[PDB]
Amino acid sequence: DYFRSMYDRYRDVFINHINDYVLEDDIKIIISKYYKLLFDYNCLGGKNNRGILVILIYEYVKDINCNEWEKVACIAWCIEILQASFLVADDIMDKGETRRNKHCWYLLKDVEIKNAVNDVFLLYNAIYKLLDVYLRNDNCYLDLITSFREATLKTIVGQHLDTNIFSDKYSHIDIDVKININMLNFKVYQNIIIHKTAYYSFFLPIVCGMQMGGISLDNLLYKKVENIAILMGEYFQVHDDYIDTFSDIQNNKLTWPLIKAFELCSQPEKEDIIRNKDNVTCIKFINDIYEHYNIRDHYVEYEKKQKMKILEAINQLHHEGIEYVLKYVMDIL
Amino acid sequence: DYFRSMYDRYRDVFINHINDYVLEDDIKIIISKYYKLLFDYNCLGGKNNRGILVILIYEYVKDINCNEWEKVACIAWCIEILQASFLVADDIMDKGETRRNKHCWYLLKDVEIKNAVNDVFLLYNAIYKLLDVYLRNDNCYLDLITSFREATLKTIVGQHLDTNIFSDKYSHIDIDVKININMLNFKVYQNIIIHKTAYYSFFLPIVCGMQMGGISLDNLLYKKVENIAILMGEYFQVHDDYIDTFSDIQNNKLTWPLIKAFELCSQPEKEDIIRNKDNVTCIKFINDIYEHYNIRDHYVEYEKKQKMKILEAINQLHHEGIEYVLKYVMDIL
Ligand SMILES: Cn1c(=O)c2cc(C(=O)NCCCN3CCCCCC3)sc2c2ccccc21
Ligand SMILES: Cn1c(=O)c2cc(C(=O)NCCCN3CCCCCC3)sc2c2ccccc21
Repeated sequence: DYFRSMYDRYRDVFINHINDYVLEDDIKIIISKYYKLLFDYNCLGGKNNRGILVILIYEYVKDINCNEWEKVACIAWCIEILQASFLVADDIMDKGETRRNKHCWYLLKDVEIKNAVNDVFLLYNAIYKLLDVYLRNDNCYLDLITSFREATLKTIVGQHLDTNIFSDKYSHIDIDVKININMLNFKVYQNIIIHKTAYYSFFLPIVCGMQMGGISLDNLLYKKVENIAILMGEYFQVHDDYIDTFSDIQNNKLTWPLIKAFELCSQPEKEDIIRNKDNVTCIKFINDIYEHYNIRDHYVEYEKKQKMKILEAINQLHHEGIEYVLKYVMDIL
Repeated sequence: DYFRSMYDRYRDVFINHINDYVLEDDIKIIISKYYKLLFDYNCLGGKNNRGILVILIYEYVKDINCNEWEKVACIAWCIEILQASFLVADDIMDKGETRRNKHCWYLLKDVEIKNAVNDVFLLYNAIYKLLDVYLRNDNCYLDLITSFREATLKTIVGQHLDTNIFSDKYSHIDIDVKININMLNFKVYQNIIIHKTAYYSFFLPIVCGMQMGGISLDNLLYKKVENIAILMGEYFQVHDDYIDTFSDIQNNKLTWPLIKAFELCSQPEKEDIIRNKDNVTCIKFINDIYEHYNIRDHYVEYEKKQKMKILEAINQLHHEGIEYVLKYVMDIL
């Protein structure tokens, strides 16, 4: 897995493109420092699951030469940069404090929101910059860039839903230039997760690996895989929420524990949940409500069932390497 | 000029793509309302100079059929959406209040910064979505998307410079995770303007028009034009600053009046300028300093000289239609 070592080779390259700009040497030095810091800060320290998935899938769908490895590692790090851009955007939107156990990029003294927005856009453009640099001549250049386009669009729509579903505008169907009860249900939650997480996290890396491996687009796999991605997305996102509840409640996010507590709890407890926001007492009240009906074991049951369904789908893929890769990913948990 | 009427045909199309997503009808209705509002709010009300430039240049480099008009209007509105995304990003970054004589998109009750970031990214992706929808089969699809890539990258770098040049980090050349005197000069100002404004505002539309007209990329025009764009950018950006000073001072932006006042004023007045921020008294002090040395007439002299140089470059283009279009643009002022 010679993936991390390639990082510099790509990052520097992008900065080199900015170095070639018509600027004075001093400005060049300062911007190179700043953008190197940005990349090393927001694209490092994570598990890099997406890029590793890309690499594994490409290897298993294929004895691979150096140019292929370079292209694949570029794609993996491009997806990692997409993750970083989404992560910084979410830190800005959700008013988060710590990401990867360090201060959010927009919270730094030298980087306010003003810099954070511009930097997220820089990262998003750098993705396609590197893709153009390394894969324009490859037969799947348009397929890859359009896969990134669609994954980003669906993630953006999912983030919008995750942010604004309980807002006043989403209630009662015009806009004027609080929990919405009808909005909390498993169908809306599935929509939010699938668009928000499933595609960019799972579908996009798998599709990139398959396309680089030589699988034709019209192959039926690209739909089966999609379904699997959806399921996996669902699975992991629920897991994520399970980790959060053990600041979704603070930001009034529609979460799996909320929906299941609402389903299980009585009407007075539904009213109590509705009444409970940036206040510790309300958060602990909702945590106690969750712990009363023991939603933490319902998550275990859901994990079992969803993993069963995912494995059933994987066995229906009928492709040895991709099946092994996805089974390994699920075994990671 | 059948440009505005096409707007809906493109906007709806993009929303239709989002409608095709796997969502419930209610969520579909709400998101369609919200994104239609976003597009109609941030992409309408302006002069639409960039798109009109695209259309005029394409027409003059060419008796044009319907598919060509559709593609060209799509490109023009894509550049307008790029303008809107940059405009909303700048409103977020500079903490502005009114844009196009109405509340900034991020200031609305139903749209905070959280929604504004996601919406700017949505608009940026919608640009390439429409480009793919309308021009993927055209021979210049990659050229156009890469032109957009580079224009956006240079605009992002220019915005970063315009925002952070006077910051502490830019002084003395590492980052720790006030006016910088050495930074204010005509060379740094030229860099900031050229990257920030010249390319996306002028070079990008001209290049799109020429490429759609059938001009080969390796033609020498694509460099002469670049120079002209630079000059024009410079010109107009200075004009823009002249309009602002008649909130650049509030946000501590490096502006043409600041540099020229520093050049003309004595050392005590340089210290006074440095000492003067979100305070009315300081702003009026700097305005009085500007009005003392009458920088408002130095702007007139600069306008004359820069227009002369731009016209000299245009006469050196040696292309009738593009020369006429650029002369008309300069006559707009
Ligand atoms: C391949 N692989 C993965 O792809 C994946 C994804 C995961 C996740 O929890 N994602 C939620 C993040 C929500 N963001 C949405 C974007 C918009 C804003 C940011 C917020 S865990 C995970 C994983 C775990 C172990 C092994 C492999 C894995
Ligand atoms: C074709 N045409 C133009 O292209 C143009 C551009 C103009 C301008 O003042 N731009 C500054 C805007 C700075 N933004 C930078 C992006 C990053 C953040 C936003 C801030 S005026 C103008 C113009 C005027 C009359 C006729 C034609 C024209």
